[PDB]
Amino acid sequence: SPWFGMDIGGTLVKLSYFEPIDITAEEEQEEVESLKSIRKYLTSNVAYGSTGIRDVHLELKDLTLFGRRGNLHFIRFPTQDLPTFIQMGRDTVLCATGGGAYKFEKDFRTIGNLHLHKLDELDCLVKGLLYIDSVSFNGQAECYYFANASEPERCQKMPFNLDDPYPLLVVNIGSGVSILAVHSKDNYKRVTGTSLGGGTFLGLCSLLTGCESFEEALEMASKGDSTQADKLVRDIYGGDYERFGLPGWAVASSFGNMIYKEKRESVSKEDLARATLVTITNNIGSVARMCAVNEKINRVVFVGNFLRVNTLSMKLLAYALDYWSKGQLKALFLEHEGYFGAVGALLGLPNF
Amino acid sequence: SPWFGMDIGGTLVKLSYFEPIDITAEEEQEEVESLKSIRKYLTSNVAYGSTGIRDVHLELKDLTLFGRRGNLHFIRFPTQDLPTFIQMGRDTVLCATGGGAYKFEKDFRTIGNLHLHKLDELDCLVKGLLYIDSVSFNGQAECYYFANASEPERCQKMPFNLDDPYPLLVVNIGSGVSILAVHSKDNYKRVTGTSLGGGTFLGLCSLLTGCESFEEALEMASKGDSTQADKLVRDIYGGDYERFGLPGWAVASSFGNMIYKEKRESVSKEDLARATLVTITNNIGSVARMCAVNEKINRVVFVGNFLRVNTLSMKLLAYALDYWSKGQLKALFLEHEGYFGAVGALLGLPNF
Ligand SMILES: Nc1ncnc2c1ncn2[C@@H]1O[C@H](COP(=O)(O)OP(=O)(O)NP(=O)(O)O)[C@@H](O)[C@H]1O
Ligand SMILES: Nc1ncnc2c1ncn2[C@@H]1O[C@H](COP(=O)(O)OP(=O)(O)NP(=O)(O)O)[C@@H](O)[C@H]1O
Ligand SMILES: Nc1ncnc2c1ncn2[C@@H]1O[C@H](COP(=O)(O)OP(=O)(O)NP(=O)(O)O)[C@@H](O)[C@H]1O
Ligand SMILES: Nc1ncnc2c1ncn2[C@@H]1O[C@H](COP(=O)(O)OP(=O)(O)NP(=O)(O)O)[C@@H](O)[C@H]1O
Ligand SMILES: O=C(CO)Nc1ccc(CC(=O)N2CCN(c3ccc(Cl)nn3)CC2)cc1
Ligand SMILES: O=C(CO)Nc1ccc(CC(=O)N2CCN(c3ccc(Cl)nn3)CC2)cc1
Ligand SMILES: [Mg+2]
Ligand SMILES: [Mg+2]
Ligand SMILES: [Mg+2]
Ligand SMILES: [Mg+2]
Repeated sequence: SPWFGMDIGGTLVKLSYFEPIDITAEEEQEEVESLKSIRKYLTSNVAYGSTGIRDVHLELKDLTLFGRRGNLHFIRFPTQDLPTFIQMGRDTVLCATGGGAYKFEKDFRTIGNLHLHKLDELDCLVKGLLYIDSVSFNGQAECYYFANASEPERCQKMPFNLDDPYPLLVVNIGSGVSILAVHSKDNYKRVTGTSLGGGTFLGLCSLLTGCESFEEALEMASKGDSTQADKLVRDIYGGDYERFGLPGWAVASSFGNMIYKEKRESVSKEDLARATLVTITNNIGSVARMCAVNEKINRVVFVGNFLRVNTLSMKLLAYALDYWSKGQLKALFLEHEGYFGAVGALLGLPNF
Repeated sequence: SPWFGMDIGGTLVKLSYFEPIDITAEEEQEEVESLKSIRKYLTSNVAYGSTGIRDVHLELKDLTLFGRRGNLHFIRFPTQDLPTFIQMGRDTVLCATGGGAYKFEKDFRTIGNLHLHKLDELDCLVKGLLYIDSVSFNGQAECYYFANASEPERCQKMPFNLDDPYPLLVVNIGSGVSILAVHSKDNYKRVTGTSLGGGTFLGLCSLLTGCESFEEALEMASKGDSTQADKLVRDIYGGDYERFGLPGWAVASSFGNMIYKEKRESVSKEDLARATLVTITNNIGSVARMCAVNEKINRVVFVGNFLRVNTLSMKLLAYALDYWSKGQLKALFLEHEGYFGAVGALLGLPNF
């Protein structure tokens, strides 16, 4: 009876929950206590246990969905804590996607009579992205870009219209990265992927700096100087490599100055965090750029929770895509970037 | 008077030296002592100081070059030790390439009357590669591939003919990576590059494991299990991701299992070395694959010293390029992979 969409990823579980707000007096009297209890629990708390979080700022208010009016809520928790979620569930038609819909299928079925319907991770991403952009973010644009990304004194977030979204390159930066070429609502292909994704940032940062959370990793990176770890073009040439138009500030070898023992002994944890962020972000941007050129698509939208509270990586992607494509490609971002699969899963409910 | 070609890279200096073997009795009597001394020093030693090495197995014997017969020698030492080389030189027309031809221009000119001619790093690579393949490796093929790279019990190095080499994708894995599309002897373009190169392997390995040399890093990696650090598709799905044909053994997130503290505490240095090698190698293979598809080139040749004494990375590239391209791309390798720029520089001598 509760309407939920769940994307169980390699690192995070994302949950979309539709709260009806048009409940009649008869419906309110004839609702079972468990349904009332779950609605009150979800809507009266913003932290769930020790690791679940409701992203209240993303709530879609007064959405019409399946012929009812309600609020669409966005909730996340680590996949490592899915056993706690399932145990709480054992104290419903669940549309679930991501790899964990398969990996934990038998675990979900320990919840009596619960009906699990597995839906494809990338199908749900595409459907949820198109849907959220179509309904708007409470009347504001769901999509944005960074204007004048080449100039810091001018670089500013600006809304971007996706009313005719096709074709579109979707770069899903999760634990790993999948890249999709979307030609229509039902015509898309996974062009390629890269294993240098959000989990590489977090795993390498944890090994190199001892950080204990994604947010701590980003805080460290904001204070660091990646050029203390990276070997730049100017470190090899003494300047630009002019014949091929490579600026002296371009990174020639990520972590390449760490082959020298005395440099390893002077580099800070913050420098290493920033070099990890820069390395992973530039590699994703470069793969995206190559895929867009081969697919002949000039709109590249980045999603996934690697970019959550991560304006550094977003601006780097905006600048780098514009710079290296000589202005032919535009980096786009979405306000509900990590939740599209969960929404797409919820949208599959009528098919069951 | 001595004939040398020098490629001063971000990490290694490569030197090609042509030893004449057709010296007449008159020439031998009328040669200055310094020229005799340098020839004897170079040809009677295989280690030079504490860090220079002559790769004797690569010697081209009885080569005809500029109308003389001689032996072509291949010598390498760290760029960090170039001050020792220049000081020894102060105790000649030098064609020099790589970034260090520019960075250390003024240093070379401290050698009295020495004439430095700077040549382009990638021009020299192309010219040297085409030349060495044209003269053969003492009658054997300069180019090879790994036959049946998908099967370990069959996978074996085999010679490969490059007599009509065009078009060709050249992947130069140095400190960083440059990728060239070669359409003719004088028509090529730098398609792109990646900063995740040999210096990323060596720098990250040194930070993660404390290894003190490239060879130690490879020895560690040969003993490790990268899947202890990497998060695989099967770690996310419990198996294959069948809808997109992604095998369960494919890496979904490099270092992605290192987000868990207990896994960081159990992983070995050897596992981390191997994960670094696998991560860097697969990323280079993937970028090469995307560039070959966009350039419509099916022969991809890998050069640079990242692959020196590194059969692990070569076989991984051979397997991965064949697997992910569904057999449409072939990984090629060259016996003199790190020295092509130095040879191309030496070949510029007649122009001065
Ligand atoms: N093609 C079918 N026609 C009728 N009944 C079926 C069919 N396939 C399976 N069943 C039965 O109905 C049950 C539920 O089927 P189904 O609707 O496919 O849900 P599910 O497999 O649990 N989740 P999902 O496959 O991801 O949508 C199965 O456990 C079978 O006992
Ligand atoms: N609170 C957090 N905890 C962990 N990782 C976070 C957190 N916030 C942001 N991240 C980043 O978000 C990434 C996960 O993004 P996400 O899109 O949720 O992937 P996923 O769906 O769990 N993995 P996948 O199976 O590859 O699609 C992590 O790799 C981190 O870089
Ligand atoms: N176009 C020119 N015509 C005549 N003489 C020149 C010219 N350019 C420079 N010179 C002089 O000749 C010297 C050597 O010139 P050149 O042959 O270009 O060698 P280089 O600059 O030292 N090395 P490179 O430029 O990399 O080949 C310079 O230091 C000038 O004094
Ligand atoms: N003895 C060694 N010392 C250091 N690195 C080595 C050694 N042997 C192999 N390597 C590897 O070879 C890579 C350097 O390859 P090389 O083709 O010589 O680059 P480079 O020309 O010095 N750099 P670049 O300026 O980017 O072209 C290093 O990053 C290591 O991965
Ligand atoms: O994170 C999730 C959640 O489902 N999935 C997921 C994310 C990323 C991947 C990696 C991937 O797709 N690639 C990396 C390896 N690539 C190579 C390697 C060598 C060569 Cl030569 N060519 N290509 C093929 C493409 C896989 C799965
Ligand atoms: O090692 C030597 C010796 O000369 N040179 C050398 C080797 C490698 C490089 C790196 C490089 O070329 N690239 C990396 C950054 N790329 C991006 C980044 C973001 C985006 Cl969005 N697009 N592309 C452009 C291509 C540079 C120089
Ligand atoms: Mg995901
Ligand atoms: Mg079924
Ligand atoms: Mg080089
Ligand atoms: Mg000059």
